[PDB]
Amino acid sequence: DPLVGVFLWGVAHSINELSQVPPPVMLLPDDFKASSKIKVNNHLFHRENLPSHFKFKEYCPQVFRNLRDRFGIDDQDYLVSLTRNPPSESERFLISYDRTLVIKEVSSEDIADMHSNLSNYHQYIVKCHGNTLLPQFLGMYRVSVDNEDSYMLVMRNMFSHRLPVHRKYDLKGSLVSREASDKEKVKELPTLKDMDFLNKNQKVYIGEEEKKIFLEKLKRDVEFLVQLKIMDYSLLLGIHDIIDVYAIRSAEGAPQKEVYFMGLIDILVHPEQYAKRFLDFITNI
Amino acid sequence: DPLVGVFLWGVAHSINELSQVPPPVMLLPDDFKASSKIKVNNHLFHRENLPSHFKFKEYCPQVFRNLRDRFGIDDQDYLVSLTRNPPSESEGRFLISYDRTLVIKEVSSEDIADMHSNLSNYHQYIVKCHGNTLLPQFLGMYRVSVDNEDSYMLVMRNMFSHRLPVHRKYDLKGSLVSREASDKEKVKELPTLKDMDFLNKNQKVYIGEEEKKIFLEKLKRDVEFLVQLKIMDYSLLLGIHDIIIDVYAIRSAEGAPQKEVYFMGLIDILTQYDHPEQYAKRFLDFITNI
Ligand SMILES: Cc1cc2c(Nc3ccc(S(C)(=O)=O)cc3)ncnc2s1
Ligand SMILES: Cc1cc2c(Nc3ccc(S(C)(=O)=O)cc3)ncnc2s1
Repeated sequence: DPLVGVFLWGVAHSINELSQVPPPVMLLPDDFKASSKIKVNNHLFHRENLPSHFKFKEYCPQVFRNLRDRFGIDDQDYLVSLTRNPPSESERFLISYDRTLVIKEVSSEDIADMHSNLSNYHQYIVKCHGNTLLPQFLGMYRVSVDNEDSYMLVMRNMFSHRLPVHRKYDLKGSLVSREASDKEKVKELPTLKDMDFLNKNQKVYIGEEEKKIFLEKLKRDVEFLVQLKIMDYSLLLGIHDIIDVYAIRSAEGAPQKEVYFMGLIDILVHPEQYAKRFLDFITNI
Repeated sequence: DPLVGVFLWGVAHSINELSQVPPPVMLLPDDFKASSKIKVNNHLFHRENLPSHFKFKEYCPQVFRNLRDRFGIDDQDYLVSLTRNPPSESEGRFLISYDRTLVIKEVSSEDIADMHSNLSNYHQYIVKCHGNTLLPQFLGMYRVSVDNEDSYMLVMRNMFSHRLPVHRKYDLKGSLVSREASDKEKVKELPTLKDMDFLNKNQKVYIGEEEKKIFLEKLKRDVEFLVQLKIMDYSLLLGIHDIIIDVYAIRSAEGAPQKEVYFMGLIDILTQYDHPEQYAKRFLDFITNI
């Protein structure tokens, strides 16, 4: 795919360009308004695994470099995860070969919304020291191949780098409890919803100590989302039946040995009401 | 200087891009029509050691990569020579690599257009003589772009020494009209002296018949090649190191009254018709008489 090639080329280019820039002791407000653009035009030269004409744009390289550092990701390991071996594809979504990272395509409007809140997000990551249930935004890019702009967003993978997820839920806490379609339920790993969760009498057995840490994190993250006037997010719930930042192991007493994976996902009826109902639903899980 | 920074950035970029491309078993005619262009536009980023806006163009990367190989220069050593340490600035726009193995000369857009028409003829010639020539060794051709100027840069193997300092310098043409270095020129540390200066100083090159035969055979072919391309107005660069690898160096003969190392190459080979046979014969009559 031309896009993945340009994307991998671009990540290698931007990290190498960053390798020359010393990291600043502080991010200035203009670093949130910053971008790096490269336009390649090869005439009769490279026609192999990479197109002759393309553009690549990295948004706020200083901001995302610092966010990576806060999330404990070295710039070199980030590059290796993304480029040493090709990423695998899902249904537009990719996972790094090592399963540590995830690359999601987003729209131009999603990028515009992400810019308005990038400073508020950075300030929040500083305050909670990278310890959050929110997506860890690691890179934001625009790849251009044959009059087609694709906006790519790199995030830490919420699911395991080794353990396979056996059951998947998208929890919202909506008053009208949504259900996965007939078409969805025939897949190997369907994304089940609230009504599916309730109908299956599913419970998460993690123990009061881990639950307290989880609920405190969630409450702040959701309060932060409400302050940004954000709604329609979900709790991604992954269950593994018997390096992982979002993983919580089954309590010693649990009737089933499981590893749960939980994070906030569609963060791009008013916000206050969304949150209370959201938090009421996953507190009862 | 923004230009040197963009140039060094670009050389590092193009060599790394070349490091991914397997070298072809043969150069196709399109490789002589080829180029690599990169346009950078950084907004509210960098601002230290490099410009926010710039363009870099490498002409015929496959042709110049192969020419380097023929001249026995590995792509990695070429990159190190040019970028590990900054090049020193001489006079024109002319730079020398830190290690003194390479030389970078600014040229004009017309010079580049002339160089393209003859790049295939030059490559064919280098193949025939196995990189053993008195001509400049063209290693890279680039166009560096900044806010108010487009600069065409040409990398060549340095004709002078990488260790030994040149004590006397000549630009020999064999011109019917007397060529002499000006008053202003002669007050410099290393003036470029000309034909009349050479003759007035009763200058001689003491090399020995064996080395002279190799030199004159090389020169005759190179000049025949230049004439075939309708080229004239070239010069023989003569460098003399007075005694207390260099490709163009020839040491003094055992019999010589002075121990010296001479450095000789063909240099202003970009001029054409707008007569070459007459130029060549007049020129060769002059340099054989040394
Ligand atoms: C199964 C998995 C999904 C997933 C995921 N999804 C996701 C994150 C953020 C957003 S956004 C840009 O709208 O905030 C949207 C989707 N992110 C990390 N790991 C995993 S694993
Ligand atoms: C003192 C020195 C000059 C010099 C030199 N000059 C030069 C070569 C080629 C041309 S061109 C593009 O018109 O062919 C013009 C000038 N080239 C290599 N080493 C040295 S050392």
